[PDB]
Amino acid sequence: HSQITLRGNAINTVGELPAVGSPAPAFTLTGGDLGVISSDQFRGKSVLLNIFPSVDTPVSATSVRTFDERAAASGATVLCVSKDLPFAQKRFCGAEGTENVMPASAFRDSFGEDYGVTIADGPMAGLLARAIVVIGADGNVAYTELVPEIAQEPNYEAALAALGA
Amino acid sequence: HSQITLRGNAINTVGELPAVGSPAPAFTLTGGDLGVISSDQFRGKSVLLNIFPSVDTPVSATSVRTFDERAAASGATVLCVSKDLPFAQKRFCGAEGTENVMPASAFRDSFGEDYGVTIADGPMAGLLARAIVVIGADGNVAYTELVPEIAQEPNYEAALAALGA
Repeated sequence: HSQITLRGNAINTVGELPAVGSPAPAFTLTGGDLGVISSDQFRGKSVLLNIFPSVDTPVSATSVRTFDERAAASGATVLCVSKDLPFAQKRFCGAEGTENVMPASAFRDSFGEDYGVTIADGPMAGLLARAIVVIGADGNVAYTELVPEIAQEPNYEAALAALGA
Repeated sequence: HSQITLRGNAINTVGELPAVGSPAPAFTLTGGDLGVISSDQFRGKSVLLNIFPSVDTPVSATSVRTFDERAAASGATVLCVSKDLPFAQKRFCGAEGTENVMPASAFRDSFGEDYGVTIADGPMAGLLARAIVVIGADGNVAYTELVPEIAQEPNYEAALAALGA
């Protein structure tokens, strides 16, 4: 089980991110329209998981906008994964015009425990930590970042080099 | 998993239809000549999946005739998907002169499980529930309908509006 900071104060996740080279855990998430978004849908393609506390937080929202702009440019598949309700993700994407990213919600699924990423303690317990996971066409993890501090933006450049690779 | 009615009576499907905006589950199906239809062959254009119990049931047969009539005018791609053996679909289309739809059998493929439309229980266990999926040119799901009651026809207009790019 891992460790990050929220405003310089130490907090814990419930596990660890999947190891590079190993099989990315299977997932079934909830789409904006309450449909499913299964890992099986991305098999044989690369996908980046942009994992964060909430679209309704500022660094998280910025990451959605930045990945939407950058994906737009390249046809990259980016999944924006959080504990938001589907309705919040959808409302955000619709308010902002952010239409390359696919929002997906972990509100009724095991994603957060499975990816080691649920915050275990402090003010944000139950949300997902800020992390990036690149899953290759192969289904195995190509690259990961656990952002050290929650108020820090993800490393977009390293995540997307991994993804294009 | 999802739930529908058959003549008012609650029935379950094996899973859930994919969220609009997410990658359409890949498939292979069997065409009237016992060849392979693959989801790949449609990439670049919108395709509408008209999914139903059987050509040899009336509402289902009506949906095929109605999509044929409409797709013939616009030249839209409509695939008629069921657990019927290929020979029934082919016979139906030939008896009825419905030459604009493409029939496709899941009788030896995982379509129904993958799209979550296979009925779990009752008299109709193992048949595909009545549903529409429109896959855009990009291969993402553009539109879904799980018809609430099996005895009811699908919403042609809303499906066809999504199919028109």
